[PDB]
Amino acid sequence: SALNKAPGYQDFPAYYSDSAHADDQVTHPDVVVLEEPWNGYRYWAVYTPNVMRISIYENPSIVASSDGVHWVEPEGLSNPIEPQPPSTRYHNCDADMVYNAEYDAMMAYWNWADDQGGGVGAEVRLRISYDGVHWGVPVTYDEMTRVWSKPTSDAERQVADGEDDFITAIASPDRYDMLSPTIVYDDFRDVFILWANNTGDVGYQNGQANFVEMRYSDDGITWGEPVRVNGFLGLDENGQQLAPWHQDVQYVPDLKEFVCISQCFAGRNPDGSVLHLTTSKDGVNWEQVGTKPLLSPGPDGSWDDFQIYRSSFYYEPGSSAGDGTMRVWYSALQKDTNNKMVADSSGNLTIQAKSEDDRIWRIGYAENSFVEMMRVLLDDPGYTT
Ligand SMILES: C[C@@H]1O[C@@H](O[C@@H]2[C@@H](O[C@H]3O[C@H](CO)[C@H](O)[C@H](O)[C@H]3O)[C@@H](O)[C@@H](CO)O[C@H]2O)[C@@H](O)[C@H](O)[C@@H]1O
Ligand SMILES: [Ca+2]
Ligand SMILES: [Ca+2]
Ligand SMILES: [Ca+2]
Ligand SMILES: [Ca+2]
Repeated sequence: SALNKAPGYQDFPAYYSDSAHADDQVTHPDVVVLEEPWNGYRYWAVYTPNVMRISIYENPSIVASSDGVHWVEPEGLSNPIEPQPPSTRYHNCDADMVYNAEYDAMMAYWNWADDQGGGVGAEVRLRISYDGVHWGVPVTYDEMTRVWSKPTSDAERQVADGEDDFITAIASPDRYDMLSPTIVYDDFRDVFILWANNTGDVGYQNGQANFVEMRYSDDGITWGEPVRVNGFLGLDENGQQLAPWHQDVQYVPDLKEFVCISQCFAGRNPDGSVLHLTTSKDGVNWEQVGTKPLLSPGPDGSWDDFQIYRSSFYYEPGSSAGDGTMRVWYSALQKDTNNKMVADSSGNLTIQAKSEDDRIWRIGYAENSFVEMMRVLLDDPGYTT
């Protein structure tokens, strides 16, 4: 196996309470792993609750951990960090978070859509935090200039964190052309990079017409014009082209390259999607690693038996160069779940799925040696970095 899935899944809290849906359904994690603790913890994650049929609960939420396994809501934090929309016309999705070393602050991005055709389109929005508890607009950010000035005291390391306290990073008049934004700070060129999937004004059924675009920014706040990446995905084991749905990118210093885990598909839409691995020296020009999937749905009846959904990763360096560990927080869905018993996070059959749970959404974990992963992907038992 390219990655070894951990048994069960991880417990993430979801704020919602809805009688027609099992609690604590969640997707699309984005994890930040640090060398040293930030506001008490070395692991920070943003994620969104989600259920079938209604997207209104899909609101950026934060947890922290000391281990990447057991997640807690920091003391004083109220999830979601971005409020529930006022109606089902609108929904949030697709969170991704970066640690900004210069400001010693987290930058949490997400996608907001007006889903009404002929509506206003969509936006990539941003809330920043200094303390891990309050997420919003820095008090030394000037909305007129869009400049985030570095704090010059502890008192300036504060945010406004009300319901309207976000930054619009990007706007588009189409609804679905900036899906799954993923941000990396390139410390060579000294620029923020954001990759997103362009599904036009169509979305989930756009399919093989999907393509990824990148944008550049000096600060992470104001972004330039998009340009298409090249070579993002390749052929699968049948020789069939893969198309993007959702993705996470990392710059990996130990590998001297950008690495991306892509939730992708060979058919008409992301049903049954798998993960593939793709890499790039520059962020622009990519090549898929092997023909084989990095992660696939589990067997019938498993919590991940429908599709693998958007996943986040960290390359943990080893003691030797080029010999690290791939750590993957993967989201997934189970099919055919209405009124059925489903697994808890320990893998025990203790949860009753509810009447409108057509599927169940959870976040779990998988891991492998980077070298062993590459050996499986490339069908090369002797690969070494
Ligand atoms: C309930 C329904 O939910 C959303 O549509 C889902 C769709 O959601 C994904 O794709 C749309 C674009 O088509 C957005 O990017 C979402 O952030 C994605 O999660 C898929 O799940 C398809 C699967 O068949 O089902 C649609 O109903 C939302 O766009 C709708 O407005 C509505 O809220
Ligand atoms: Ca999404
Ligand atoms: Ca990320
Ligand atoms: Ca091209
Ligand atoms: Ca190609």
